[PDB]
Amino acid sequence: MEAVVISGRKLAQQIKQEVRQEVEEWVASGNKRPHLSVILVGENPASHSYVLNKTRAAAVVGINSETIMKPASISEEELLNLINKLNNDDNVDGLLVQLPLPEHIDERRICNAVSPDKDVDGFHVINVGRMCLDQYSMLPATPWGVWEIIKRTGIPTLGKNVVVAGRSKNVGMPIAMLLHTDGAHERPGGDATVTISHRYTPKEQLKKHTILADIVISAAGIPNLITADMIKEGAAVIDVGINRVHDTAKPKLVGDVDFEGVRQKAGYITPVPGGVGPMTVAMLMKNTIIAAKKVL
Amino acid sequence: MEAVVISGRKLAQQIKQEVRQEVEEWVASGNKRPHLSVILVGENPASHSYVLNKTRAAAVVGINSETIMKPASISEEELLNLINKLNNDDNVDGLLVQLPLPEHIDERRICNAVSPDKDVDGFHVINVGRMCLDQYSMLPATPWGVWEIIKRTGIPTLGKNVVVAGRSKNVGMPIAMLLHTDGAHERPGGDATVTISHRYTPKEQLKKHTILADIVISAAGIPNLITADMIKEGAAVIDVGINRVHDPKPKLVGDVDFEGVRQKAGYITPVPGGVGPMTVAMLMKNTIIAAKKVL
Ligand SMILES: NC(=O)c1ccc[n+]([C@@H]2O[C@H](COP(=O)([O-])OP(=O)(O)OC[C@H]3O[C@@H](n4cnc5c(N)ncnc54)[C@H](O)[C@@H]3O)[C@@H](O)[C@H]2O)c1
Ligand SMILES: NC(=O)c1ccc[n+]([C@@H]2O[C@H](COP(=O)([O-])OP(=O)(O)OC[C@H]3O[C@@H](n4cnc5c(N)ncnc54)[C@H](O)[C@@H]3O)[C@@H](O)[C@H]2O)c1
Ligand SMILES: NC1=NC(=O)C(NC(=O)Nc2ccc(C(=O)N[C@@H](CCc3nnn[nH]3)C(=O)O)nc2)C(N)=N1
Ligand SMILES: NC1=NC(=O)[C@@H](NC(=O)Nc2ccc(C(=O)N[C@@H](CCc3nnn[nH]3)C(=O)O)nc2)C(N)=N1
Repeated sequence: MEAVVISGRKLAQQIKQEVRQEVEEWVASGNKRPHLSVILVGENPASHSYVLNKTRAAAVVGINSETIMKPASISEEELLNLINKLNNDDNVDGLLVQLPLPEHIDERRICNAVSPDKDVDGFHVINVGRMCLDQYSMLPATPWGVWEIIKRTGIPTLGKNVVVAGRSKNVGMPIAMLLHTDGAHERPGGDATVTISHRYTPKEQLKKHTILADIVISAAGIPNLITADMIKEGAAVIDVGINRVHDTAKPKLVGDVDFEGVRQKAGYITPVPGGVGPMTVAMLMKNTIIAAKKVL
Repeated sequence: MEAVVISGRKLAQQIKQEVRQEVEEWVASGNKRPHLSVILVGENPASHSYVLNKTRAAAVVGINSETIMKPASISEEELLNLINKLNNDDNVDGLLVQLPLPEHIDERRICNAVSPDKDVDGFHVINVGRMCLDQYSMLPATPWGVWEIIKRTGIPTLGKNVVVAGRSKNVGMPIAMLLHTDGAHERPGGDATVTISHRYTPKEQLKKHTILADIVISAAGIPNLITADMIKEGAAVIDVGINRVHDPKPKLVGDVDFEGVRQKAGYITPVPGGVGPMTVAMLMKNTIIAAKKVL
């Protein structure tokens, strides 16, 4: 028993090639080349890196892009004015605001200002609602990337035990929603039995649910939250965390999972970096071509 | 140990008393008396009784009501024009369409046709999204009733293990949403550790999670789903089911083996008289919220 390491990087690169073919055919049919606009506020270094990866991926798949960078001191009204400009620009197919934003800007007001037709993050209240009702919607990139990892790997979900650690509205909540819901609904779900945990779940209780799990998805942002004692043998372990830590001098990226210990016990495991992160970027490229195609 | 049998009838009475004081103050300050309209389609006997309980409760808390009964042969179009007229009648503060609807009518189109400011059921896609984002919203009556039973009985949720059986969009899902979410958010949650189960959860796996639970909430519509062996001693067991069965004559039971589980649990809700009356009571609360226009 040693875990298969699922390369999120490799799977993402493949999906990007699928999107490239689709974009290139869309353009060859006489359509406007798709354009993604990303708004970046302030100087969070994680945000700058993730956004650079989004724009590199857009170039790879033939989508035009711009990153618009504003100071953290921008007002909410100034950001709204920019959004309304880009909502009215017929060259822009996809529009997203990188999170998190400064405290003085209301994130949900910003997310709801993006025209739902251009809402490639799936964060507008109508996309959130439709998703929670298992209707067709623009799915958020990270949750859909987690789903794609599980399904493209052929890891089964129907009747299975799943634990999600984390309940954030952009990651943990939608993963739990996708995994537990009906396969027969308009937007199929995974028909798993899902346990959601969070900052007030006691360690010992997390463990008692993880030990029954066929799939553990950690989305908490806590190094070594998940260790091999907490995992049953042959389980799939998906690490959504991206934690900036220091070593052994260097700054470095680790996940929520003790990768070395857990790879001895799990059947499957994703690494950090190169796991869920690149899949987030690929699923965004998928949403952008879907948005440009005005099919939803 | 013998479980405390929580009385849904008594808790509902306290909530309705609160709504009557709030309504009477509101009107005494010179405001329009609240008005609830209910649309009832067809002849489902449960739907009729439930709507009659809602309009009786409205009258005793000072809320005006009308029930508009339409035949099952109604078209989706005819239903939509009735909703539109009610959305544009400024006397109407609250509007709901009793479910289930006939098979030729798309329930989702109907729920989204009610104006969100009159959507006392909380079933419009905007209320569902807001709720799932922990924002201020009209909470659905049955899920909010489950919350109030737990909170007013003083059963703790923060850090506790909860299992919900059922994943329906109007009942099981919102209950799981209220119970797991953050106590500090705009619309507070219970901060519990929540497992959701459904028709593809094997019985064995259900038991392995319920056996760990401090609170088991059953919303599946299946007699004797929850039996004493499935429950941790001292646990709260909340029974949302309302099933019609046969007795040594016709009878109503929940999802819980009441006689059995009552010995094991620390708290249990009966059926009838548990969650049902709370469903009615929380609708009265949403109706006064709608009339005040605070959202
Ligand atoms: N593509 C990717 O791989 C990707 C994308 C975005 C964010 N992230 C990473 O994922 C994490 C989650 O995303 P977010 O930005 O929504 O986070 P967030 O800051 O909103 O909070 C994450 C969650 O962690 C939970 N938590 C804290 N302690 C816990 C414990 N002991 N057990 C279980 N849960 C606990 C909190 O209750 C909260 O829901 C981040 O911290 C970041 O490291 C990864
Ligand atoms: N105030 C109240 O007490 C109130 C309000 C509404 C409905 N109800 C009752 O609840 C019943 C069902 O309501 P609903 O909205 O859940 O209807 P529904 O049929 O849409 O949902 C039933 C749910 O039960 C699940 N289920 C089926 N078998 C299961 C199993 N073995 N284990 C776990 N879950 C299982 C299904 O996956 C589904 O999500 C109704 O028949 C009604 O009697 C009560
Ligand atoms: N739009 C909409 N919104 C909803 O909210 C809906 N749900 C709903 O109305 N539920 C509900 C409302 C009331 C009662 C109730 O009074 N229960 C009593 C009597 C039991 C009884 N059985 N037969 N006669 N009486 C008890 O349990 O004690 N129970 C359930 C729905 N179906 N549609
Ligand atoms: N509006 C909005 N939408 C979103 O989707 C959001 N989430 C998001 O962008 N997530 C994300 C995007 C990209 C990557 C990524 O490229 N990961 C690499 C490591 C890269 C790296 N290099 N140095 N530090 N990190 C890896 O994991 O291998 N990781 C996460 C969000 N915050 N806001």
